[PDB]
Amino acid sequence: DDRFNSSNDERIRVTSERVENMSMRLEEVNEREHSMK
Amino acid sequence: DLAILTALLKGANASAPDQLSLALAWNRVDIARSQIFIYGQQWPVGSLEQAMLDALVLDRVDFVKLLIENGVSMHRFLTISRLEELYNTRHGPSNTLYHLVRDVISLIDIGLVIEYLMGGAYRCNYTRKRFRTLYHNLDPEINHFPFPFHELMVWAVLMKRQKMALFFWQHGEEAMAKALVACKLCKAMAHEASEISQELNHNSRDFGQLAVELLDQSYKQDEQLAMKLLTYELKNWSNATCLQLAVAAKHRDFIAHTCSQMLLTDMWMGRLRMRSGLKVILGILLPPSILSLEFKNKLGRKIYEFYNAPIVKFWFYTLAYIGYLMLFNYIVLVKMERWPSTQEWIVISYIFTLGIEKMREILMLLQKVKVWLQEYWNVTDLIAILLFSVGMILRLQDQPFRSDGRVIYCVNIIYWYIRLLDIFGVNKYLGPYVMMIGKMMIDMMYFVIIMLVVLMSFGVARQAILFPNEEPSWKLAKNITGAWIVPAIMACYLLVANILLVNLLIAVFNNTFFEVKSISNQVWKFQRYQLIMTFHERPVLPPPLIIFSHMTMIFQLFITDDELKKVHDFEEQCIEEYFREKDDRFNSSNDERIRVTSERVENMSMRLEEVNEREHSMK
Amino acid sequence: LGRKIYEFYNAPIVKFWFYTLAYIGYLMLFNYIVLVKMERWPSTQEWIVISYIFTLGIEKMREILMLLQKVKVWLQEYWNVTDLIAILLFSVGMILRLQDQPFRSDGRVIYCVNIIYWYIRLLDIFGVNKYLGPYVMMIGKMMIDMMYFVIIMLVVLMSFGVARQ
Ligand SMILES: Cc1ncsc1COc1ccc2c(c1)N(C(=O)N[C@@]1(CO)CCCNC1)CCO2
Ligand SMILES: Cc1ncsc1COc1ccc2c(c1)N(C(=O)N[C@@]1(CO)CCCNC1)CCO2
Repeated sequence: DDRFNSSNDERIRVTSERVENMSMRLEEVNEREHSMK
Repeated sequence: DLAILTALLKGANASAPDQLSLALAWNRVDIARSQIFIYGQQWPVGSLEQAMLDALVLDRVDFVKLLIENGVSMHRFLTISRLEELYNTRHGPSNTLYHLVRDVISLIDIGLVIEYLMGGAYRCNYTRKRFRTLYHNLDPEINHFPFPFHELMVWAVLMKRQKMALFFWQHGEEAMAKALVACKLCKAMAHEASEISQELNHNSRDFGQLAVELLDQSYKQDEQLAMKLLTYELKNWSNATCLQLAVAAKHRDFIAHTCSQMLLTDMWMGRLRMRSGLKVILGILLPPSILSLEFKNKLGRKIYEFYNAPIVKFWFYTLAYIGYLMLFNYIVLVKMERWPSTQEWIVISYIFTLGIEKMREILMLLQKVKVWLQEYWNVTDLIAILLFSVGMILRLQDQPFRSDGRVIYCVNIIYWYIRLLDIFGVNKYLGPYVMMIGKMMIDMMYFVIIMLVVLMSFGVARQAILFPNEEPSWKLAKNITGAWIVPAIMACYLLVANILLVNLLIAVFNNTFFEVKSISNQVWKFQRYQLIMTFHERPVLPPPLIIFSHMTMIFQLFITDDELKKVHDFEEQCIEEYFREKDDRFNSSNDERIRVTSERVENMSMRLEEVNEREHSMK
Repeated sequence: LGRKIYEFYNAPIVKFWFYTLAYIGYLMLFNYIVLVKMERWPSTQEWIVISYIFTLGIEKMREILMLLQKVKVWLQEYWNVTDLIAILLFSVGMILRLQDQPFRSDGRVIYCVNIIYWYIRLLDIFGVNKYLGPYVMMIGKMMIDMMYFVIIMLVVLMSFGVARQ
């Protein structure tokens, strides 16, 4: 398991969906900030 | 969350040297780096020294790194007594020291162990007369080593603490001497423990790879100073030069580097600049014509230098052999009168002189004879002179014996011819090929065994059917009813002689070339050094005239201090550059640029959701 | 001591070097009972060479004992089969040795033809060495291809020979 989860082939695939999740949360934070403004 | 858990125990009291001792005990260097070594900490005298001692005895890398980074100077720390305490500890992981002590604890005994491990005429600094009389007790600077990193390097290698060895190598002066001495000691302890071994072979391969790289950088930066580093005589490591320590550790890669081959070629040409064969043979064959060539610069003497160029000795020491193989042939294909003719007295004599030089080389006892008999050509030479000798004293009898005399000479001429090979070895193309012929022979012997088995079987069957009544006879030994089986089982023999194994031999001498071609290219570039250091030692005169030089015996790069400091700086720039360049080549690769940005991504995501809940509360 | 030795005899490397010196003896005497005259009855070295084949037979069967399943497992590999043929033909020759001349000359025949196999077994003993064994196995594998190209060369050779003759 330690030889598996240190390889590049998982370190890319998890961080891709982490990136898209943070982008959608960022735009929801954007519309909340404009409503509070 | 273990750091504040340990900080609870660090906050339990205030004895800061005991706190540093406890931090060394739990073996967590980040805690001492964060909390202990801060501004305004009080320190008594002797606490840092005892802390350094307790850190060195227990295999602590980062603690010794941080204590050296915080005031501890090794030029004021280490004395002879505390180093003796380091060699007499009891906390070692795994050591083979006491076995070497019982095979050869006082430091003079340690120096005897080191001299036994390296071998040769290596005279270590512990066994000098300047260190031995100072050891009688057990200025203020009489127990301090001026170059203490060499002793720390030796203590790191001998007790097998590898990460400490790699740490101690990269500081101080004279890194390549320490690297080659480490490679020699690792290979010696590996062979001695075989006589752990895989670990020591790996460590020898490690220092060995590292030393070669520093040369690669030191050649990649400059050349004229680069040559100086290899040549200078160390005044510390037993009067050796780095190239001799490279060959004496049998490291085939260091000599294989281009700078070593260029230095050997500049040794080979000697005192000339003509960059050869027709000119150097015309120089011998026309002795007044030598003046037209171009010398170096730092008559009546312009010549004596020419005779000492080892390429000259070579072309005037192979013209003497060409003479010997032409006269010896003419003393065999011709009539032999009752006493020996002139060319026989000359051919007998050349073997005579060759014998006295060959023994004199050994003189310059059983260890010397074993080192001389380590390789094969001296052995074959010893047999050859001996049988051109039995034949020599059998020459001087009557006919029954004389005819026998022809025998030995007849059989003895094969070896001198088959030596020519060696002379042909020098050329930059025939030498690798000759080495290959040597390696292929083993396989020739094994398939000779298999072909002998099958040949003897079919021969015994064929000869046993076709001769039924043959009483026991020595005649049978000299050779050693339904005949129609004899043709068929003859033909199948050819079907398993000239079809199956010959084509097996061709298959096994075709898929073995791709490794032996890579091996021989290394072995030739290594063994040029033995040739070049061989002929400085053989006189100028030919072997049928060497009696003058032998009876005259029977009759009865040094550098200064400022260029030395330049050398120590040239090395310093290179060592730091290698580490920096290694780090810049590491941190630019993809395999770190992905792994750091993954955890950067997850950290920003968690901070983003905390910012999200804060923004909704503020809304 | 007094027993320090009996262990030595049970080390299997010992059995090996005292079970291949017995074979070296067998292939030297059998050669000397073929390249020499044969008197009307068998000589001493023939009684010893006949006997070694005799004992080898009883151990080989005893190994099988220790029924058709056992014989099939024993005949799973080839060297027992080749061994079974060899003892059998050094046998037909054994009972054809004991007749008159017309037959005696025939007797020489079988022994003459039978000596090839014992020599070609040596190979196996050579198999133990850590270099000759892989090579012997290779010789065994290459043979198939030898047989196929023997077939092709036989076709072409027979054609040109029939035309020329
Ligand atoms: C030299 C010498 N000694 C006695 S008679 C005589 C002259 O015969 C020649 C002529 C040309 C040569 C050599 C010998 N070679 C040679 O001597 N190689 C060494 C060095 O002695 C190194 C290791 C292999 N053997 C010894 C190699 C080929 O070039
Ligand atoms: C042993 C033995 N039996 C009857 S006469 C006799 C002594 O002859 C030798 C001498 C040296 C040997 C062998 C036999 N070998 C051998 O027996 N191999 C085995 C085991 O029996 C395994 C599979 C291949 N064949 C059988 C192989 C090579 O070493």
